[PDB]
Parts: sequence; structure tokens; C-alpha cells
Amino acid sequence: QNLKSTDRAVQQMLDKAKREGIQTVWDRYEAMKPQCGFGETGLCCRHCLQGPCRINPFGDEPKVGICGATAEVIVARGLDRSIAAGAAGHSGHAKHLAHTLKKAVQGKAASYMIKDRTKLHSIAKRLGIPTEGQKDEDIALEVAKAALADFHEKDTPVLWVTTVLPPSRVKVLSAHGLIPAGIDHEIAEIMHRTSMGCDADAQNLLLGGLRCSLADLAGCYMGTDLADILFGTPAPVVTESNLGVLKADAVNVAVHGHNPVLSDIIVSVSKEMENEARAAGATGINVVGICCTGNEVLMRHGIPACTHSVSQEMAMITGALDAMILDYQCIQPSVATIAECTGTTVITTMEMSKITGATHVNFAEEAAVENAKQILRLAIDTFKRRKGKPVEIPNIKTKVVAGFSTEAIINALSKLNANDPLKPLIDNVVNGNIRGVCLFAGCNNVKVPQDQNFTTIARKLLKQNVLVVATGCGAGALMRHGFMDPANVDELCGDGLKAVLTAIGEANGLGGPLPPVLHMGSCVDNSRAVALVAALANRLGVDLDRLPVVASAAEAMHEKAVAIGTWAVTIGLPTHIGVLPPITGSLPVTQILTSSVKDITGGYFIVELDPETAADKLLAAINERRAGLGLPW
Amino acid sequence: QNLKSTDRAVQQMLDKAKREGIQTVWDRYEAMKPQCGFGETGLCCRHCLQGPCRINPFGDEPKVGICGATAEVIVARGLDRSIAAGAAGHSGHAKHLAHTLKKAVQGKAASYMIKDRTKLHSIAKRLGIPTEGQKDEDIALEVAKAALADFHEKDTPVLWVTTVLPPSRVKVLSAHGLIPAGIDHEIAEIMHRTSMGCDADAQNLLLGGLRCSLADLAGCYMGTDLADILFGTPAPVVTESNLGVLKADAVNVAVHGHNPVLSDIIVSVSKEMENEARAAGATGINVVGICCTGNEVLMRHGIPACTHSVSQEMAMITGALDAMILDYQCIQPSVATIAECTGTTVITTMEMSKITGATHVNFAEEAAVENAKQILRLAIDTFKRRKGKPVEIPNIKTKVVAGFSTEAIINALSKLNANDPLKPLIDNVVNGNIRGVCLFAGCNNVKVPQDQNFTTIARKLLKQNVLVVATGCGAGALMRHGFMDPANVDELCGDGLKAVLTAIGEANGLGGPLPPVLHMGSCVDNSRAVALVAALANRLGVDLDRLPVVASAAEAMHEKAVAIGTWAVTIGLPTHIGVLPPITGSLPVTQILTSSVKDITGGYFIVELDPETAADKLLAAINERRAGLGLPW
Ligand code: SF4
Ligand code: SF4
Ligand code: FES
Ligand code: FES
Ligand SMILES: [Fe+2]
Ligand SMILES: [Fe+2]
Repeated sequence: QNLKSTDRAVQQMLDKAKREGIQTVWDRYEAMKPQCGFGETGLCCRHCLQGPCRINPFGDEPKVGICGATAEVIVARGLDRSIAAGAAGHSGHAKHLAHTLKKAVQGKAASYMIKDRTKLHSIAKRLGIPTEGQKDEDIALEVAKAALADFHEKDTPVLWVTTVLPPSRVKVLSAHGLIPAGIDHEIAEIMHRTSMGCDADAQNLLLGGLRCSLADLAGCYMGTDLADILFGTPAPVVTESNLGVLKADAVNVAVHGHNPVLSDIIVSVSKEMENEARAAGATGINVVGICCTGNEVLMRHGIPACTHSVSQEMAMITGALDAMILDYQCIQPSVATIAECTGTTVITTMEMSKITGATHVNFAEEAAVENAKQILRLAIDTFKRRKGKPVEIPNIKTKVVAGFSTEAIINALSKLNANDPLKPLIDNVVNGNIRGVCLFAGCNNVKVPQDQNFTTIARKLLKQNVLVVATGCGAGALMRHGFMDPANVDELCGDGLKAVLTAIGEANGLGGPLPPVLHMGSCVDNSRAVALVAALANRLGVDLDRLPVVASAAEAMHEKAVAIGTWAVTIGLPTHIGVLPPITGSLPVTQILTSSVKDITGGYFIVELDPETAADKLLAAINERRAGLGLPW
Repeated sequence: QNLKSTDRAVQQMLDKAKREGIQTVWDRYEAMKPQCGFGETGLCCRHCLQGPCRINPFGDEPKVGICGATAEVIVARGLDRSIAAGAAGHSGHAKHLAHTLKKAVQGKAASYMIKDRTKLHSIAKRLGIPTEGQKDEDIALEVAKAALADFHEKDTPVLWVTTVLPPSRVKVLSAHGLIPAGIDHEIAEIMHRTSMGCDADAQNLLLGGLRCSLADLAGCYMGTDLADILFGTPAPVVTESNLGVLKADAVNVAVHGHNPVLSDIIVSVSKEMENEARAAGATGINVVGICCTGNEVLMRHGIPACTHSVSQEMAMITGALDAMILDYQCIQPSVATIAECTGTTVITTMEMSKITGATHVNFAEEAAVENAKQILRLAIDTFKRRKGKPVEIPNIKTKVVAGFSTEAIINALSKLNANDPLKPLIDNVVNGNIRGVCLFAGCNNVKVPQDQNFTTIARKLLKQNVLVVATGCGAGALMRHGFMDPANVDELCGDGLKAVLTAIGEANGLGGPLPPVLHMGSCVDNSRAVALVAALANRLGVDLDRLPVVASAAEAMHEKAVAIGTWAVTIGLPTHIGVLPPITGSLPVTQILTSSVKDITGGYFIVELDPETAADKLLAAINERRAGLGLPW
């Protein structure tokens, strides 16, 4: 099972699933081999009913699409549609939060409120919205309106791009026509330009892609902004991760998907229903997180993370998962069928994300508490149905210190320098105690032994004094392997990095260092990393493409991860991807994405499937940036 | 060559292309065989980097996607993305027209103006925009704003759906949650819900699809409305079609793509540059149309149609095509390479639709005349470069009577009944002189011998007294085979239909009938057919799903054609498609689309590749509707 996952809890559940004849994602992957090489290389097109078209990567015919689309057009069009799809996910998420905020402050959803007034005001200020003499509810109404306005064309570009990157960066992007006009506008334009008989120039197509990726960034940043207003900006919190956070004697409820609009209420209402759960013979309701929505409630409330991404089915295989509460994105639809075998009640809540065989309980913000109770009562009934049934929860969990929003990081650093909080970080970059910064982001992928790339790359970078920050299932991987436990600093960290983590932790009263890796939250919270890096850029008076900062989507899967990688490149970062995106069928496209794009944005993709080699390449990219700033490396 | 195209001009150019070693769309199709059966059946998914996933239509593994996506989810997701892509094309088109109108009435684009004031006012009235005491420019500004507002969420649904279908129909659609909230909103939501780990219920997915198809309808209707305001509502016009409209001694300029914003100016400016063309040794500038933008200028100005869709390369093969002026959609990118062999100057004009190797001349509405002259001067230079070169223009063309907007049709009918213009049509439906109405729409497809389905089906229906109307490349096919020449009425039409066409033509002073088939314009002008059918519905006090009206996308290709078929079903029409959409890999999806959707919208797909059988099925659908209305059949 170590060939499937490096997570021992997952390995244990894989053995149980095998024993019980429950098919997993790894089994479905094995059944899919060998996968289509046309798809793998990007040399397939189904954009019209004359298709499917394919192009042999090498050899003889077919060499070109039926309409005349070249390999470079077909590859660039496919990529662009993946970026649009990612943008559409993050922007649906952000939009849901925008309408929730609007409803809350209009008196239409009393379960929701302005929890972070400081965040609300700072956002308003960043957007140009007056706060002076204004009611919080009116400021928030204006913020929600601005959010919604960024989805379409108007007299300004997307503010959740132009107001979050340094002017120098906006200027570079504007010069290349890369600033999004509207989030959904860009999504639609991509779908248009990539449809048959439209855009058929690789560079032009890819430039569209870059612009659409910035629409994704806007959605991410908007989602983080709005979730923070509604649910609070994360601060450092201690919790646990992995399957051992499940409790046989509790009603175990997984929140799974992405939107804190749902999970945050589940968390609060679950505490209110403890006695009712105890009436049913449980100790209480044990809310645990899967995927980003788990990350959301982990960051804000210290809700323990059960598992992530590719291993999500394994939580069910324990036999102790009474409910899995879903909104949207990254939910393997296998869960609905597996539920039948495991007893788990899988519940969908969003009109646009149903799964055949799951129970659907409409969630309306207007009735959030009511709907939460209905959902949690299904979970209690399910707990009761497994009275006397043996469960196998691997007794495996790690300690996780998380909640490192950018505000939290700045606050942490401020204990070393109150009025110039970024300076201590920069001082240590300059003196070599911090070599650079690496953001690990994105998914696991069934193609890569689970977590192997994240942990292999993270280990190499940490020994080389790289400050490692993480989001999404990258944070998931690292937390589950102990990288968020400060007790592991001595083992994992180079002396310089240890020195810095220790200095900061001790100034924050911890008697010990910050953790080896800083958990910056969910996938939309990649925007937090952007805020940090942009703040550093602003503090240094240079653009992001001069900073020793890189990203690694080490085990990428979702279209959202492709969108995030692409905007990481677009804002000026060397961006590693540890799985093959469908681009190798076109050398010119590959060359643009991995080389010539440097001349446009300063960022670039580093496609590297071998994690040791990926780590060297990321270190090289970091060190090149250091040299560019005149620093030793 | 008759196995490739039933068009003799195209056959002649195919022989020339063969002789000269110029690869065509048919050659590229041959090189693609056998095509991937996974793609053909819809049983392939590339929505994440764990893919590509495929499912064997029959047999053993793989049976399910790696994430657990079933055949029915994979098929429905692929379909939904095609609908979104179509919607995105039509909505990009409509949006371009909306900004052009805005610019025109704000004094920013003097080449453009309100040409149809009556249309402007009636649209304003349909939308609820006051005109009484208002300046035309302000009414138009409000119309343009309403247009743009329909792209995003607001306090009303998409008005270019809710104000164009009868209230009963809107009520049925609203009951099923099918009314679009915003055009680009729906496009984005589709891309979201079809991304990995989101929507995974076929019915739910398909309902999303239906709603997105109505966003496409809105874009179509908006495009027609706005083009009519700007460029004039078509009325009956006589012109010609096929390759023989090219003239060896003229500067031959094809307008190709979709948007009249471009082609309409090319047409007007070309007349202004006659003497300059004559200075270059040409008789003048011979503007000819390809695809929809050709249809646009044909409908309004009687510009002759050169060719359509699948045979577009053949115009170049003549050696006489001096320029091909492109905006977007349905342009085979092969044209850029073929241009090198044929001498044709291929010119792109839209930022989001470039083709490697073509000359790009940015077109800005603000500089439309200037940009047109620059473009046309490239064409004149190209004419000069072929001085003394032999050309082979097939001396093959048909007479085309076209320009049958719904307003034109109503006006035609009004000559028989001034104050109840629809009644004569209905009278003849009731007495059997008109059996029903069939709309032919959409593309040619290299899989179907060009035009064979359109003409085979049209012939059968016309003999059975069906009133045949046509748009896009369906109109193209029929015009090129003589179906728009009133001289062919005796041959083609049943006695009843002939009686009616003759009665209407004679009342309009023609001394002869209307043509066998009524050309209702471009693909967005499928919305004209909706206006006609909705007007009939309103006049009869019944919904569209009770009317003896069907559609046939007999040789469909583009995602736009899939979107149009899908909204034809959604508004309540039996809708034939004569190519296999990628749905046969899922019986449940196929069953929804061809049967159970009847219970939702009253419309349904009729998938039939055999055109004789398709015609019988369409006649059966028409006759069922007649029986439902208590009429003989
Ligand atoms: S758009 Fe071109 S390459 Fe793609 S399926 Fe259609 S004919 Fe083939
Ligand atoms: S979304 Fe599911 S079926 Fe599609 S490629 Fe990814 S794992 Fe395969
Ligand atoms: S030929 Fe396999 S992905 Fe299309
Ligand atoms: S396996 Fe051929 S279309 Fe994907
Ligand atoms: Fe996520
Ligand atoms: Fe068209």
C-alpha cells in the first residue's frame, strides 16, 4: 500500500477496503491503465462534432486537426479551458460568499454576520470604499457589491486583481493586456476563443489563459477576503490531523468540499447539539474536515483534519464516519456508492452539486441553522444505526499548528519588530538564515504516491533554510506527515531556518519555534500567500519576479490547481508542477510556459515529476532570485 | 468528389485542390480515421490531471472514471461544457454588438448609428424601457445597458429570455429552475459544476445544460436585436450564391466569421473604394460572404454568398479570392496555410481570434472606416499580384431570394390579412395547405456528404407541405442547391404549400411565389424563428410545445449548434440532429435528451443520421403536434 499512499493511516484503510472488496480511487486508476497517450500529451480535441481529433505526438498522420487546428492550438485551447474551469470554481465560491455577506447585512440571513470588522474596513479601504462616517453594514454592502461587480465588465478592471498586486506588477500585466475585465467575462471569453474556428495562435491563446488565471486569482482573493469578514481572519491554532481524529464513540461528521458558508455553521450548530447527540448514546458531535472546507474550519476553529484529496474515501472505510456533508469541488463521486457499504450518510447541499444516491438537503443561508440541524440529525441517526458495529479507526494522528493568515504572520513577525514587521523576515533572507520562500499548493493525484512529492520536496527545501508555507491539500499532506508540529523543527529544519522559527516563536511566548511549515489555509487562501509576497515586494520596492519566492503544485489534480499554477506564473513566480499537465504534445506551448513566459511575466513553469530533481530546480530558481538581488546563496 | 460534397462547385474545387496537392478538410478527415470511439460516444473525460479517463461503451474495465464519475456523469458533463462553449460564442457576439451600440450613441464610433429606429423602440418596449419623451440615443443607451446587464446576476433574470418567450413557457421553465440568472453567470456555473468533484447527477447536470442553452438563446436574440438596430432589419432581397459569384476581374473579398460590426462596414466602405480598385485594374471590389457574417450582409444588403462551413477553403482554391476578412467562429484555421498556396490575404481583426500566419489588422469600431480601408487596400494589392494568373471559378451559382426576418414574414402575410397577419398562416396550417414548420439550422459536418442531409430532408418535407425556414449554413446549403429560388417552387413544393407561397407572393406583387425555403438569416437569427414561433404561440393561446413546429440541425458541427439544438428542445420543439453528439455512451443521458425531457419542456432531441428516416421522424413529430391540436394530418 506504500506504493499508493505514504500515509500509514491511508495504508491501513487500503488494506481494510481490499479485504472488504470496496473499490477505491487507486483501484479505479489501475483499471484505467494504460491511459490514453493523446489525452496525456494534450493532443486530443473534442471542441466540435467533427471530432474527436487527435494528433500523433510522433510519426505519421494524423498530424493536424480536421479543421486545421495544429498541435500548438489544440494544446493551448485545452489548457485555456482548464484554466477557465478552475477560475469558474473559485469564482463560484467567491460569488457564494459575496451573496452571503449581502444577505447577512440586509437582515436576510441572521446566522451570518460581520465577524471581522477590521478586515471589512481594510478591504473597503483597499477597494476605495469610504468607511469614514459609514455604518458597518453599509460598508459591507458596498464591499459585497464591489465583489459582485468584478464578475462582469464595468468602468474599472477586476479590482480583486488591480488592488492586490503592486502597481509595478499591474503595469507589467496591463502592458501585455493581461488584466481581467471581469471574472465571468474572462471565463466566457476563454470558452469562446477556444471554440472551433476562433483563436488559433498559441501565444495569443496562452495570453488569454494568463489573463483568465488572474480572474481565478481574483476569485481566490475575493473568497479569502469575504470568508474572513464573515467567519474571522485565522490566527494561530493548535489541532490534529489524520484518520485518528475520528472517535468511535462520537457522531463523526466530515465537512467536505470548499465553502465555509456551510461548514462554519455546521461547526457552530454541532456544539449546540451536543446534548441531543449524547441523548443518542454518543459523546457528542465530532466535526472533522476533509479537503478545503476542512482547512477553512481548521484555520478558524481548530477543527481537526480527517484527510484530504485522493484518500478521502478512506475516512468512510473506517466505519465510523456517520456523515459526510458536501458542498462542491474535489469530492470523488465514488463516495455516494461507498456510503452504501460503509453506512455513511453522504449529504449534498448545493443545487449545482448533487451526486446520484446521496441525500440532498438544500442549504439556504436564510435557514442555515435549521438546515444544519436537519443535516446533523441525519448524522445522529446514522451513529445510532452503527451501535455495536466494530470500527477500524487507525490510531494515527499528528499535532498541527496552523492558522497562519498573512495578518497572523505579520503579527508574529511584529513581535521582533513592531513598526516594521516584514523587516525581520527580510533581514534573515538577506543574511541567509532564510534562503527563500516556497508555497506548496494544490492537490494529491492518484498518479503520485500520496504525499511523496510534497514531503520529499519539503524536506530538501527545509534543510536548505527555505521558509515553507502551504495551502490546500499541500498543507494537508504536510500536516499529516508532521510538518506542522513544532516538535519536528530540529529534525526537519536547517540551522538558519530553525534559528528564525525559534526567534519568532519565542517572541510570541511559545517557549518554542513556529512549526516547520506555515499553514496559510485553503486553496482560495493561496491569495494569502499573494498578500504576503506582494507586501514583501512593496516593502522592498521591487516586483514579485525579483523575490526569492517559488511555488510548487507538487501533486496537482484539479483544474483549479492548473489555474492557480498559471496565476503564480503570471504574478512572477517560478512555479513547479509535479504532474504532467497535457502540454508535452506541443514543444512550442511547453517552451512558452516554461521559458518564454519569463519575458512576459517573469514567472515560469517548472515541470518536473521527480521530486528530488524538482527540489533542486526550485532551489536553483530561489538562488537565481537571490543572485539577482545581489545576495549570497 | 460527390462522396465529399453534393455541391458541384465544391466538387470542381476539390479536383483542383487534389491536382495542386492542397490538403483540404476532407483530406484531414480521412487522415483522422478511424476516430477515437471513446470520444465519439462521449466516454472520455479530461476534467482533471488524473485523467485522461475513458469508459468502454461495452465489455470490461474501465467502467468508471478514476474519481468515480459514471458514464452518465462524464457524458452529461462533456455535453454541458459544449453548451457553455456555444453560449459563450453567441454571447461574445451579442456583447460585441452591445458595446458597439453604446459607443455609437455616445459619439465614440461615428461609423455606426441607429439605422432601425422602429426596431430600437419595439425592443425598448419589450424590455420595459420607456421611450415616451426620450431621445433615441438615450433609449439605445438603455437598451445597450440592459443587454450588458443580462450577462450577470441582477434583480431580474435574463430579460432576453423572459421577455421573448410567452409567459406560459417562462412559467414552465421557471418551475424547473431553467431560467438563466445571467448569460456569463450560467457559462461559469456550467464550467464549475462540470469540474472535478462537483455535479455528479445526470438529471441535475442536464437541467444545468438546458438553462445554459437558454443563456445561448438570449445571446442569439440579443445579437439579432442589436444587429438589426445598428444595420437594419432585413427585408426580402434577391442575390446569388455559390463560387460563381466570384469575379476574376474584380477584387474578391470574402467576409467570413460572424459579427456584422465588421462585415457591414466592409460592405459600405468597399463601395466607396470602387475607383481606387479600378485604379488597380479591377472592375471594383466584389464583397462576397462566407458563413454567418456572409449571411448577415446577404440578409441586409444582398451581398452574394460565396460558400459556407465545411467547403470554405474551396473559395480560396479558385485562385481569385484576394482577401478573406475574419472576425471569429467557424473559420477553419487551415485557411492561413492554404493562403500561402493560393495567394489569398487572410486577415484577422479581433484580439481574441488570431491565426498563426494570417495578417492581423486590429479593427476598432472607433476607427471602423479607417481600418476597413487598410484591410481593403491589402486586398487590392493582392488582386494586383495575381495579374495574369489563371483562375478557376466554377461558373456555378443559384438565385437566392432571402431577407425573411420575422418582421418581413409578418409584413408579407399582412398583405393577405392586414390586421391579423398570422391568421393566414394559421388558416393554412388548419386546412392542411401547410402541414407544419421546420427550421433547418446549423452547420455542415465533414462526416456528412456536404448538404446531403439538408437537401434530402428539405425535399421530403416540402413535398409534404411543410413550411421550411432556414438559418446559418442550413440556409447556406439550401440556397446553394436552389431552394431559395422561387423558380423551383413547382418542382420542390407540395400543392398545398405551393398554393400558400403563391398566394403570399402574389399579394406582395411578385407575379410569383415566395421561395421554397425562407431564409431567416444567421445563426443568431435562429432567434428570429423563435420570435415567429412565439408570436404564433401567443396568437393561438398555446405554448410552443403544442405547435406543429420542429427543428433540424441536420449536419451539426459547432458547439454553438449543440447550444441551439438544446435551447430548441428547451423552448418545446422536437429537434432533429443529423450527426451523433457524444452521448451514445450513456443510455440514461440519451434517454433524457430524446424522451424524458418531453416531460420537462415538451421538446426533445431526435438523433437520426439517416436523412430519409430523419424526415419521416420530423413529419411524425409535426403530425403528432397536429393531432394534439385536433387537426387532420
Ligand atoms: S475544433 Fe477542429 S481539431 Fe477540434 S474536434 Fe473540431 S475539427 Fe477537430
Ligand atoms: S474528473 Fe474524474 S473522470 Fe474526469 S479526468 Fe478527472 S478522475 Fe478522470
Ligand atoms: S483520443 Fe484519448 S483523450 Fe481523446
Ligand atoms: S480516449 Fe479518445 S477522446 Fe479521450
Ligand atoms: Fe480545494
Ligand atoms: Fe455561424
